[PDB]
Amino acid sequence: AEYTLPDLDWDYGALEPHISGQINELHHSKHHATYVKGANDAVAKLEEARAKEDHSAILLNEKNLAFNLAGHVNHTIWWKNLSPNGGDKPTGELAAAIADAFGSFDKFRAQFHAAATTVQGSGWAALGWDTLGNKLLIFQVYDHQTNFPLAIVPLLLLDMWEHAFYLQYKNVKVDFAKAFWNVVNWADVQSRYAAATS
Amino acid sequence: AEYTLPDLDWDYGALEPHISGQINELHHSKHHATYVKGANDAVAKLEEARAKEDHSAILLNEKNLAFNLAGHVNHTIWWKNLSPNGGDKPTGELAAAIADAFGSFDKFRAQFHAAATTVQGSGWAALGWDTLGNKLLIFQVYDHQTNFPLAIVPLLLLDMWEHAFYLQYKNVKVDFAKAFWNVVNWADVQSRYAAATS
Amino acid sequence: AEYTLPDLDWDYGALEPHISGQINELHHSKHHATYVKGANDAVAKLEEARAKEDHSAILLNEKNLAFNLAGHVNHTIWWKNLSPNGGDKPTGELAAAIADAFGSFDKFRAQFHAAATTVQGSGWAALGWDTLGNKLLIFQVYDHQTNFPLAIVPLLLLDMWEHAFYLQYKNVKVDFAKAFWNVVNWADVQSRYAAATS
Amino acid sequence: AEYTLPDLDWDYGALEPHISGQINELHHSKHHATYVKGANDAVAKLEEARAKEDHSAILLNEKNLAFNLAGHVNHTIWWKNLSPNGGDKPTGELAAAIADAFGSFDKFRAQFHAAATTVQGSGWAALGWDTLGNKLLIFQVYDHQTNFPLAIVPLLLLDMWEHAFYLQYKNVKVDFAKAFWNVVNWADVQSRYAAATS
Ligand SMILES: [Fe+3]
Ligand SMILES: [Fe+3]
Ligand SMILES: [Fe+3]
Ligand SMILES: [Fe+3]
Repeated sequence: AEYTLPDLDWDYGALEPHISGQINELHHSKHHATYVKGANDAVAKLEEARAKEDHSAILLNEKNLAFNLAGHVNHTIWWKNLSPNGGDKPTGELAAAIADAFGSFDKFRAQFHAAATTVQGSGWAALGWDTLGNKLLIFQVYDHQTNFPLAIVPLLLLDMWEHAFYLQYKNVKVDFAKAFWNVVNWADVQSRYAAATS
Repeated sequence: AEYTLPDLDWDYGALEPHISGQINELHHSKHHATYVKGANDAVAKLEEARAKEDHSAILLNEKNLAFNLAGHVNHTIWWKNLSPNGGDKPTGELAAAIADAFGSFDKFRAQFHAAATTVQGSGWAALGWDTLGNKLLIFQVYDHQTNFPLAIVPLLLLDMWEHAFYLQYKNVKVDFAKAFWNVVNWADVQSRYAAATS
Repeated sequence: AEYTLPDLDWDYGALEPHISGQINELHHSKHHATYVKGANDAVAKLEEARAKEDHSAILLNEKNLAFNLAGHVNHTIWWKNLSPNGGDKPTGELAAAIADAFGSFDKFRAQFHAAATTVQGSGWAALGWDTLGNKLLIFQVYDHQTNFPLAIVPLLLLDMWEHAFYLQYKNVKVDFAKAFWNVVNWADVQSRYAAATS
Repeated sequence: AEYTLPDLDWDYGALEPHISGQINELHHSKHHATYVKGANDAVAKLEEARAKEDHSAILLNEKNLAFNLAGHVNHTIWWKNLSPNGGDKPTGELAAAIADAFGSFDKFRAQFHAAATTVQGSGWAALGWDTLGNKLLIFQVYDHQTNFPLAIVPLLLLDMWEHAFYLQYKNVKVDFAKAFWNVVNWADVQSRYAAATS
């Protein structure tokens, strides 16, 4: 069926003071909803093109599909990766997986922090699992859909688009990237990891 | 372990006359091998950065990782999607899946053909499965890693980079895009689809 | 010599209420300054590479050069295109140039408004002059350096990166794109145009 | 008026054996002509949108305009930068300009060679003049329109898209990048430079 805006598992102001409730409400209710609507529209426009047998706008359609679907995919994961009862460090299989792939938790954190804070434009930092070579890798994503391979399964993501922190941290993106550690939902990341290696 | 260049399941000239053996040997033995080496190098450079605690080149490293890993992922699938005993049309669950998602096999073929022939630069046409909305979608990929969402599982891909057809078809990319139908390995696409919906 | 942060021709709060003084001070003193420093650094890193005869980081260097130099170029023009004693409509040669290239001033405004409000990520709307075909064209620029040809001379630009309006207009980018008309410095655009056609 | 395919100042096979006549004829008569037609079409589609007051396809239109106009601009310069009576080294003001901006002619050549051979996809190496900081810089351009600032004036360009060398050099792009030095038309580069600093 249609793409739908997911409900949050917590109240908008539940992440304060790391992420303000004013940001969570605009981010959720305005930005995310838009990508949901844009993905729904792109799918519909592609159905119409097929019906009318006219693909003169294929480049635009495939671009709208990709951009909005990725916005949609990315924020859906973001809301799940976040929690009021979060923070701390990972435990168990993930904790071992991460120390083995990055050296240590701290070494993973510094690479993820550098990937998140050096984007030249809108982007995200992403922890994903490569099915091909069976490794945990960090990716720096441009906008929502560029700079990563096909078939990677996302585990943890950090939204580095300006709207994610501007009202609260203004231009100091590093402070925002550091506060994030406090609200990560490791239960969720652990779960995704289990699925990905299954 | 390391990324490795896969072996082909057929002789280089087994796809003639649709794809020449001269192209398959350069494509496999030179282009693909390079991406394999580049992915192996990027992984190694990221290990070194972690060791020396220096991420001043993070943007370059994450870009090399993404580009080569995607080149690697993309060609690995390409070789499997191809066969001497191929062509014809899909059968069974896939055949029904495709008619249901695109209208008909022919309607799917025209959209894939338009996506493949309208790239403005290097790119590919890709048939993938969206886990989020549980739909089969076509994506137009730029280079190897741009213009699609995270977590999509690739089913069929058509290499539209110039090196894929230049020696044989020269600038007539449409003739190459049409000959491709003759060598598609539907057994492989079917298999990927089963896995993806499992 | 070195790239330098230009001085404004007006006080930070001189554009209120269309653009808040709080935005002008962060935008100028923090964002722009950064691009100035990044361009200065890239030029220096390229000199070092030449000296040590090592271009293993050429892709990174050319990317840093391009991104920061463009950020620098773009904001430098932005500050000049803005004025407290601005707004209204163009007059003279430009006014005729624009009606001739776009139909009418209003038709130019609607295209520029659509280009500015539909970017999928960070970007700008840009009015430039094509030396090759001697025409005035509108370009939609991605980030600071993508999606336009070489040798185009920029006349008017509208900053659509989130930091340009977020604190004041939040997600309502269209209201920001509409307020801009009130502070455009047509004297400046006219001047650039004369130079470009000279 | 309309964009038009320029005539060459030499016969297609005049650059042998560095660049084959078979490549020059496909490159000129097929690839370039296409960009000319695409630019002419984009300009026309934008006029229609203005007339019908409908900019629902603005993103596509501005992308087609940019891509084809840049293809057009880039190849037009390429044909001029090439000559049968070329090669050797620059002389006079340019020769001094280049040694001053890069160290030496050889140091300029190695950077340009690295920029040309490391593109990850279609691209070009470009020698341009920055009006803002009054410096000669090298840019690595992605496709035809990305990765450089507005207002730069192009002086020398090297086409690194596969179609530029594939038939002759196959995957050995470095040999092609080295043969180019033999056919550069320094008279042309000198001329552009004079204009740019005027
Ligand atoms: Fe966001
Ligand atoms: Fe290929
Ligand atoms: Fe800005
Ligand atoms: Fe070319």
